[PDB]
Amino acid sequence: TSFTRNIVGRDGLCVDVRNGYDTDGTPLQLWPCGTQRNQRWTFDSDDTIRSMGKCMTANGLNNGSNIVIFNCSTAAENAIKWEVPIDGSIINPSSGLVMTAPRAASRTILLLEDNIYAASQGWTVTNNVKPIVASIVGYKEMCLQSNGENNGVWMEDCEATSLQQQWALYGDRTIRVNSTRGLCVTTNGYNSKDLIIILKCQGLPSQRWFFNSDGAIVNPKSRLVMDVRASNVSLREIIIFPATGNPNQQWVTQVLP
Ligand SMILES: *[C@@H]1O[C@H](CO)[C@@H](O[C@@H]2O[C@H](CO)[C@@H](O[C@@H]3O[C@H](CO[C@H]4O[C@H](CO)[C@@H](O)[C@H](O)[C@@H]4O)[C@@H](O)[C@H](O[C@H]4O[C@H](CO)[C@@H](O)[C@H](O)[C@@H]4O)[C@@H]3O[C@@H]3OC[C@@H](O)[C@H](O)[C@H]3O)[C@H](O)[C@H]2NC(C)=O)[C@H](O[C@@H]2O[C@@H](C)[C@@H](O)[C@@H](O)[C@@H]2O)[C@H]1NC(C)=O
Ligand SMILES: *[C@@H]1O[C@H](CO)[C@@H](O[C@@H]2O[C@H](CO)[C@@H](O)[C@H](O)[C@H]2NC(C)=O)[C@H](O[C@@H]2O[C@@H](C)[C@@H](O)[C@@H](O)[C@@H]2O)[C@H]1NC(C)=O
Ligand SMILES: *[C@@H]1O[C@H](CO)[C@@H](O[C@@H]2O[C@H](CO)[C@@H](O)[C@H](O)[C@H]2NC(C)=O)[C@H](O)[C@H]1NC(C)=O
Ligand SMILES: *[C@@H]1O[C@H](CO)[C@@H](O)[C@H](O[C@@H]2O[C@@H](C)[C@@H](O)[C@@H](O)[C@@H]2O)[C@H]1NC(C)=O
Repeated sequence: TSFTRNIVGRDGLCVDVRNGYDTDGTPLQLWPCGTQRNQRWTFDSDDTIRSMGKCMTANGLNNGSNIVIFNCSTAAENAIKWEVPIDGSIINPSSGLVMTAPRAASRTILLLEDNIYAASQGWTVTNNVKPIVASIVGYKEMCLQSNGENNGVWMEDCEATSLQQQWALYGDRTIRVNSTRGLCVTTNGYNSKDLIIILKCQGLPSQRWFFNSDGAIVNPKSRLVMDVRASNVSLREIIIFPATGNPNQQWVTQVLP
């Protein structure tokens, strides 16, 4: 069984076989999303990921290796098999390494690296290649709000016209300021009680998030979750904290018109 999708990652750019060339060994790169065949990836039961009839292929199996296009039958079986874990990683199970966009720019070549749960290692397999713009509603049915670069995020009464309450949910599993998409919801550290702020997107593990099945927003590296500090909205502090199941750790996205 198979299905075809784009693969969206860092900065909303897509996995692209350079200029539609399919010569074995051509590096895969980031490029703005489109519908051309060199961004259309077919996922099959054999765990291959194919474009133009050739495979997404690990050029070697150690950290820092290139990912390239390659003839499926002549490439090593270990090099051409991939899985897609629920948290947005794309993993080569033979090596345990994960697909990585080591820099943000278009034309960045993609690498296989040790998983560090970086935003540079988050991907979304989808035909919708535009970020989803949403409100993020939490404790006391208030809305998460941005308050400028380098400042804390916090909760306020929802307002449909408030630009500061609008979030672009990018394919790399980042949560961006919708009006200023170079800025990311960022934990200022990986320890319990570290503050959530807005910082320039830099592909960091502190900028990667996962909306889990329990209503939590999880930072995969820390394992900790977004938390309205001390269940007190007047503190105007959102932190990471261990998952407790409490209402101050529950969030829902609401798509905006
Ligand atoms: C798993 O594989 C990963 C991908 O290869 C490894 O990550 C790389 O590790 C490289 C080091 O081995 C690292 O390269 C160096 O990066 C230095 C910093 O560059 C940044 O900052 C610069 C400003 O100061 C800026 O210009 C850059 O754009 C970067 O933002 C850089 O200074 C180093 O260059 C010095 O030394 C070289 C000599 O080798 C000089 O040529 C250079 O002028 C300068 O004097 C160096 O850059 C590399 O230089 C050689 C060139 O061929 C390379 O292309 C160039 O990158 C590189 O940044 C990262 N890449 C990524 C994606 O992170 C990873 O290594 C580890 O993790 C990194 C972050 C680092 O902490 C390493 O020490 C860790 O080992 C691998 N994992 C493991 C466990 O090995
Ligand atoms: C919830 O957050 C509020 C903002 O920090 C707290 O109010 C502040 O409490 C301070 C005590 O450390 C006190 O000096 C301040 O006067 C007060 N207000 C501001 C704007 O700083 C609040 O503290 C308690 O609850 C409210 C209802 C007030 O009665 C306070 O005086 C209480 O100490 C925080 N705590 C709770 C549990 O609500
Ligand atoms: C979120 O930000 C986006 C991107 O800036 C806004 O979408 C743009 O809006 C203008 C006016 O409608 C359009 O001309 C552009 O084509 C849009 N750009 C992109 C990149 O799609 C949008 O208004 C913002 N707010 C919401 C609720 O999405
Ligand atoms: C991968 O390499 C093998 C052997 O070196 C080629 O036979 C493949 O050729 C392709 O598949 C066969 C079925 C035939 O239709 C041929 O015309 C195709 O090009 C090659 N695979 C590709 C996609 O280049």
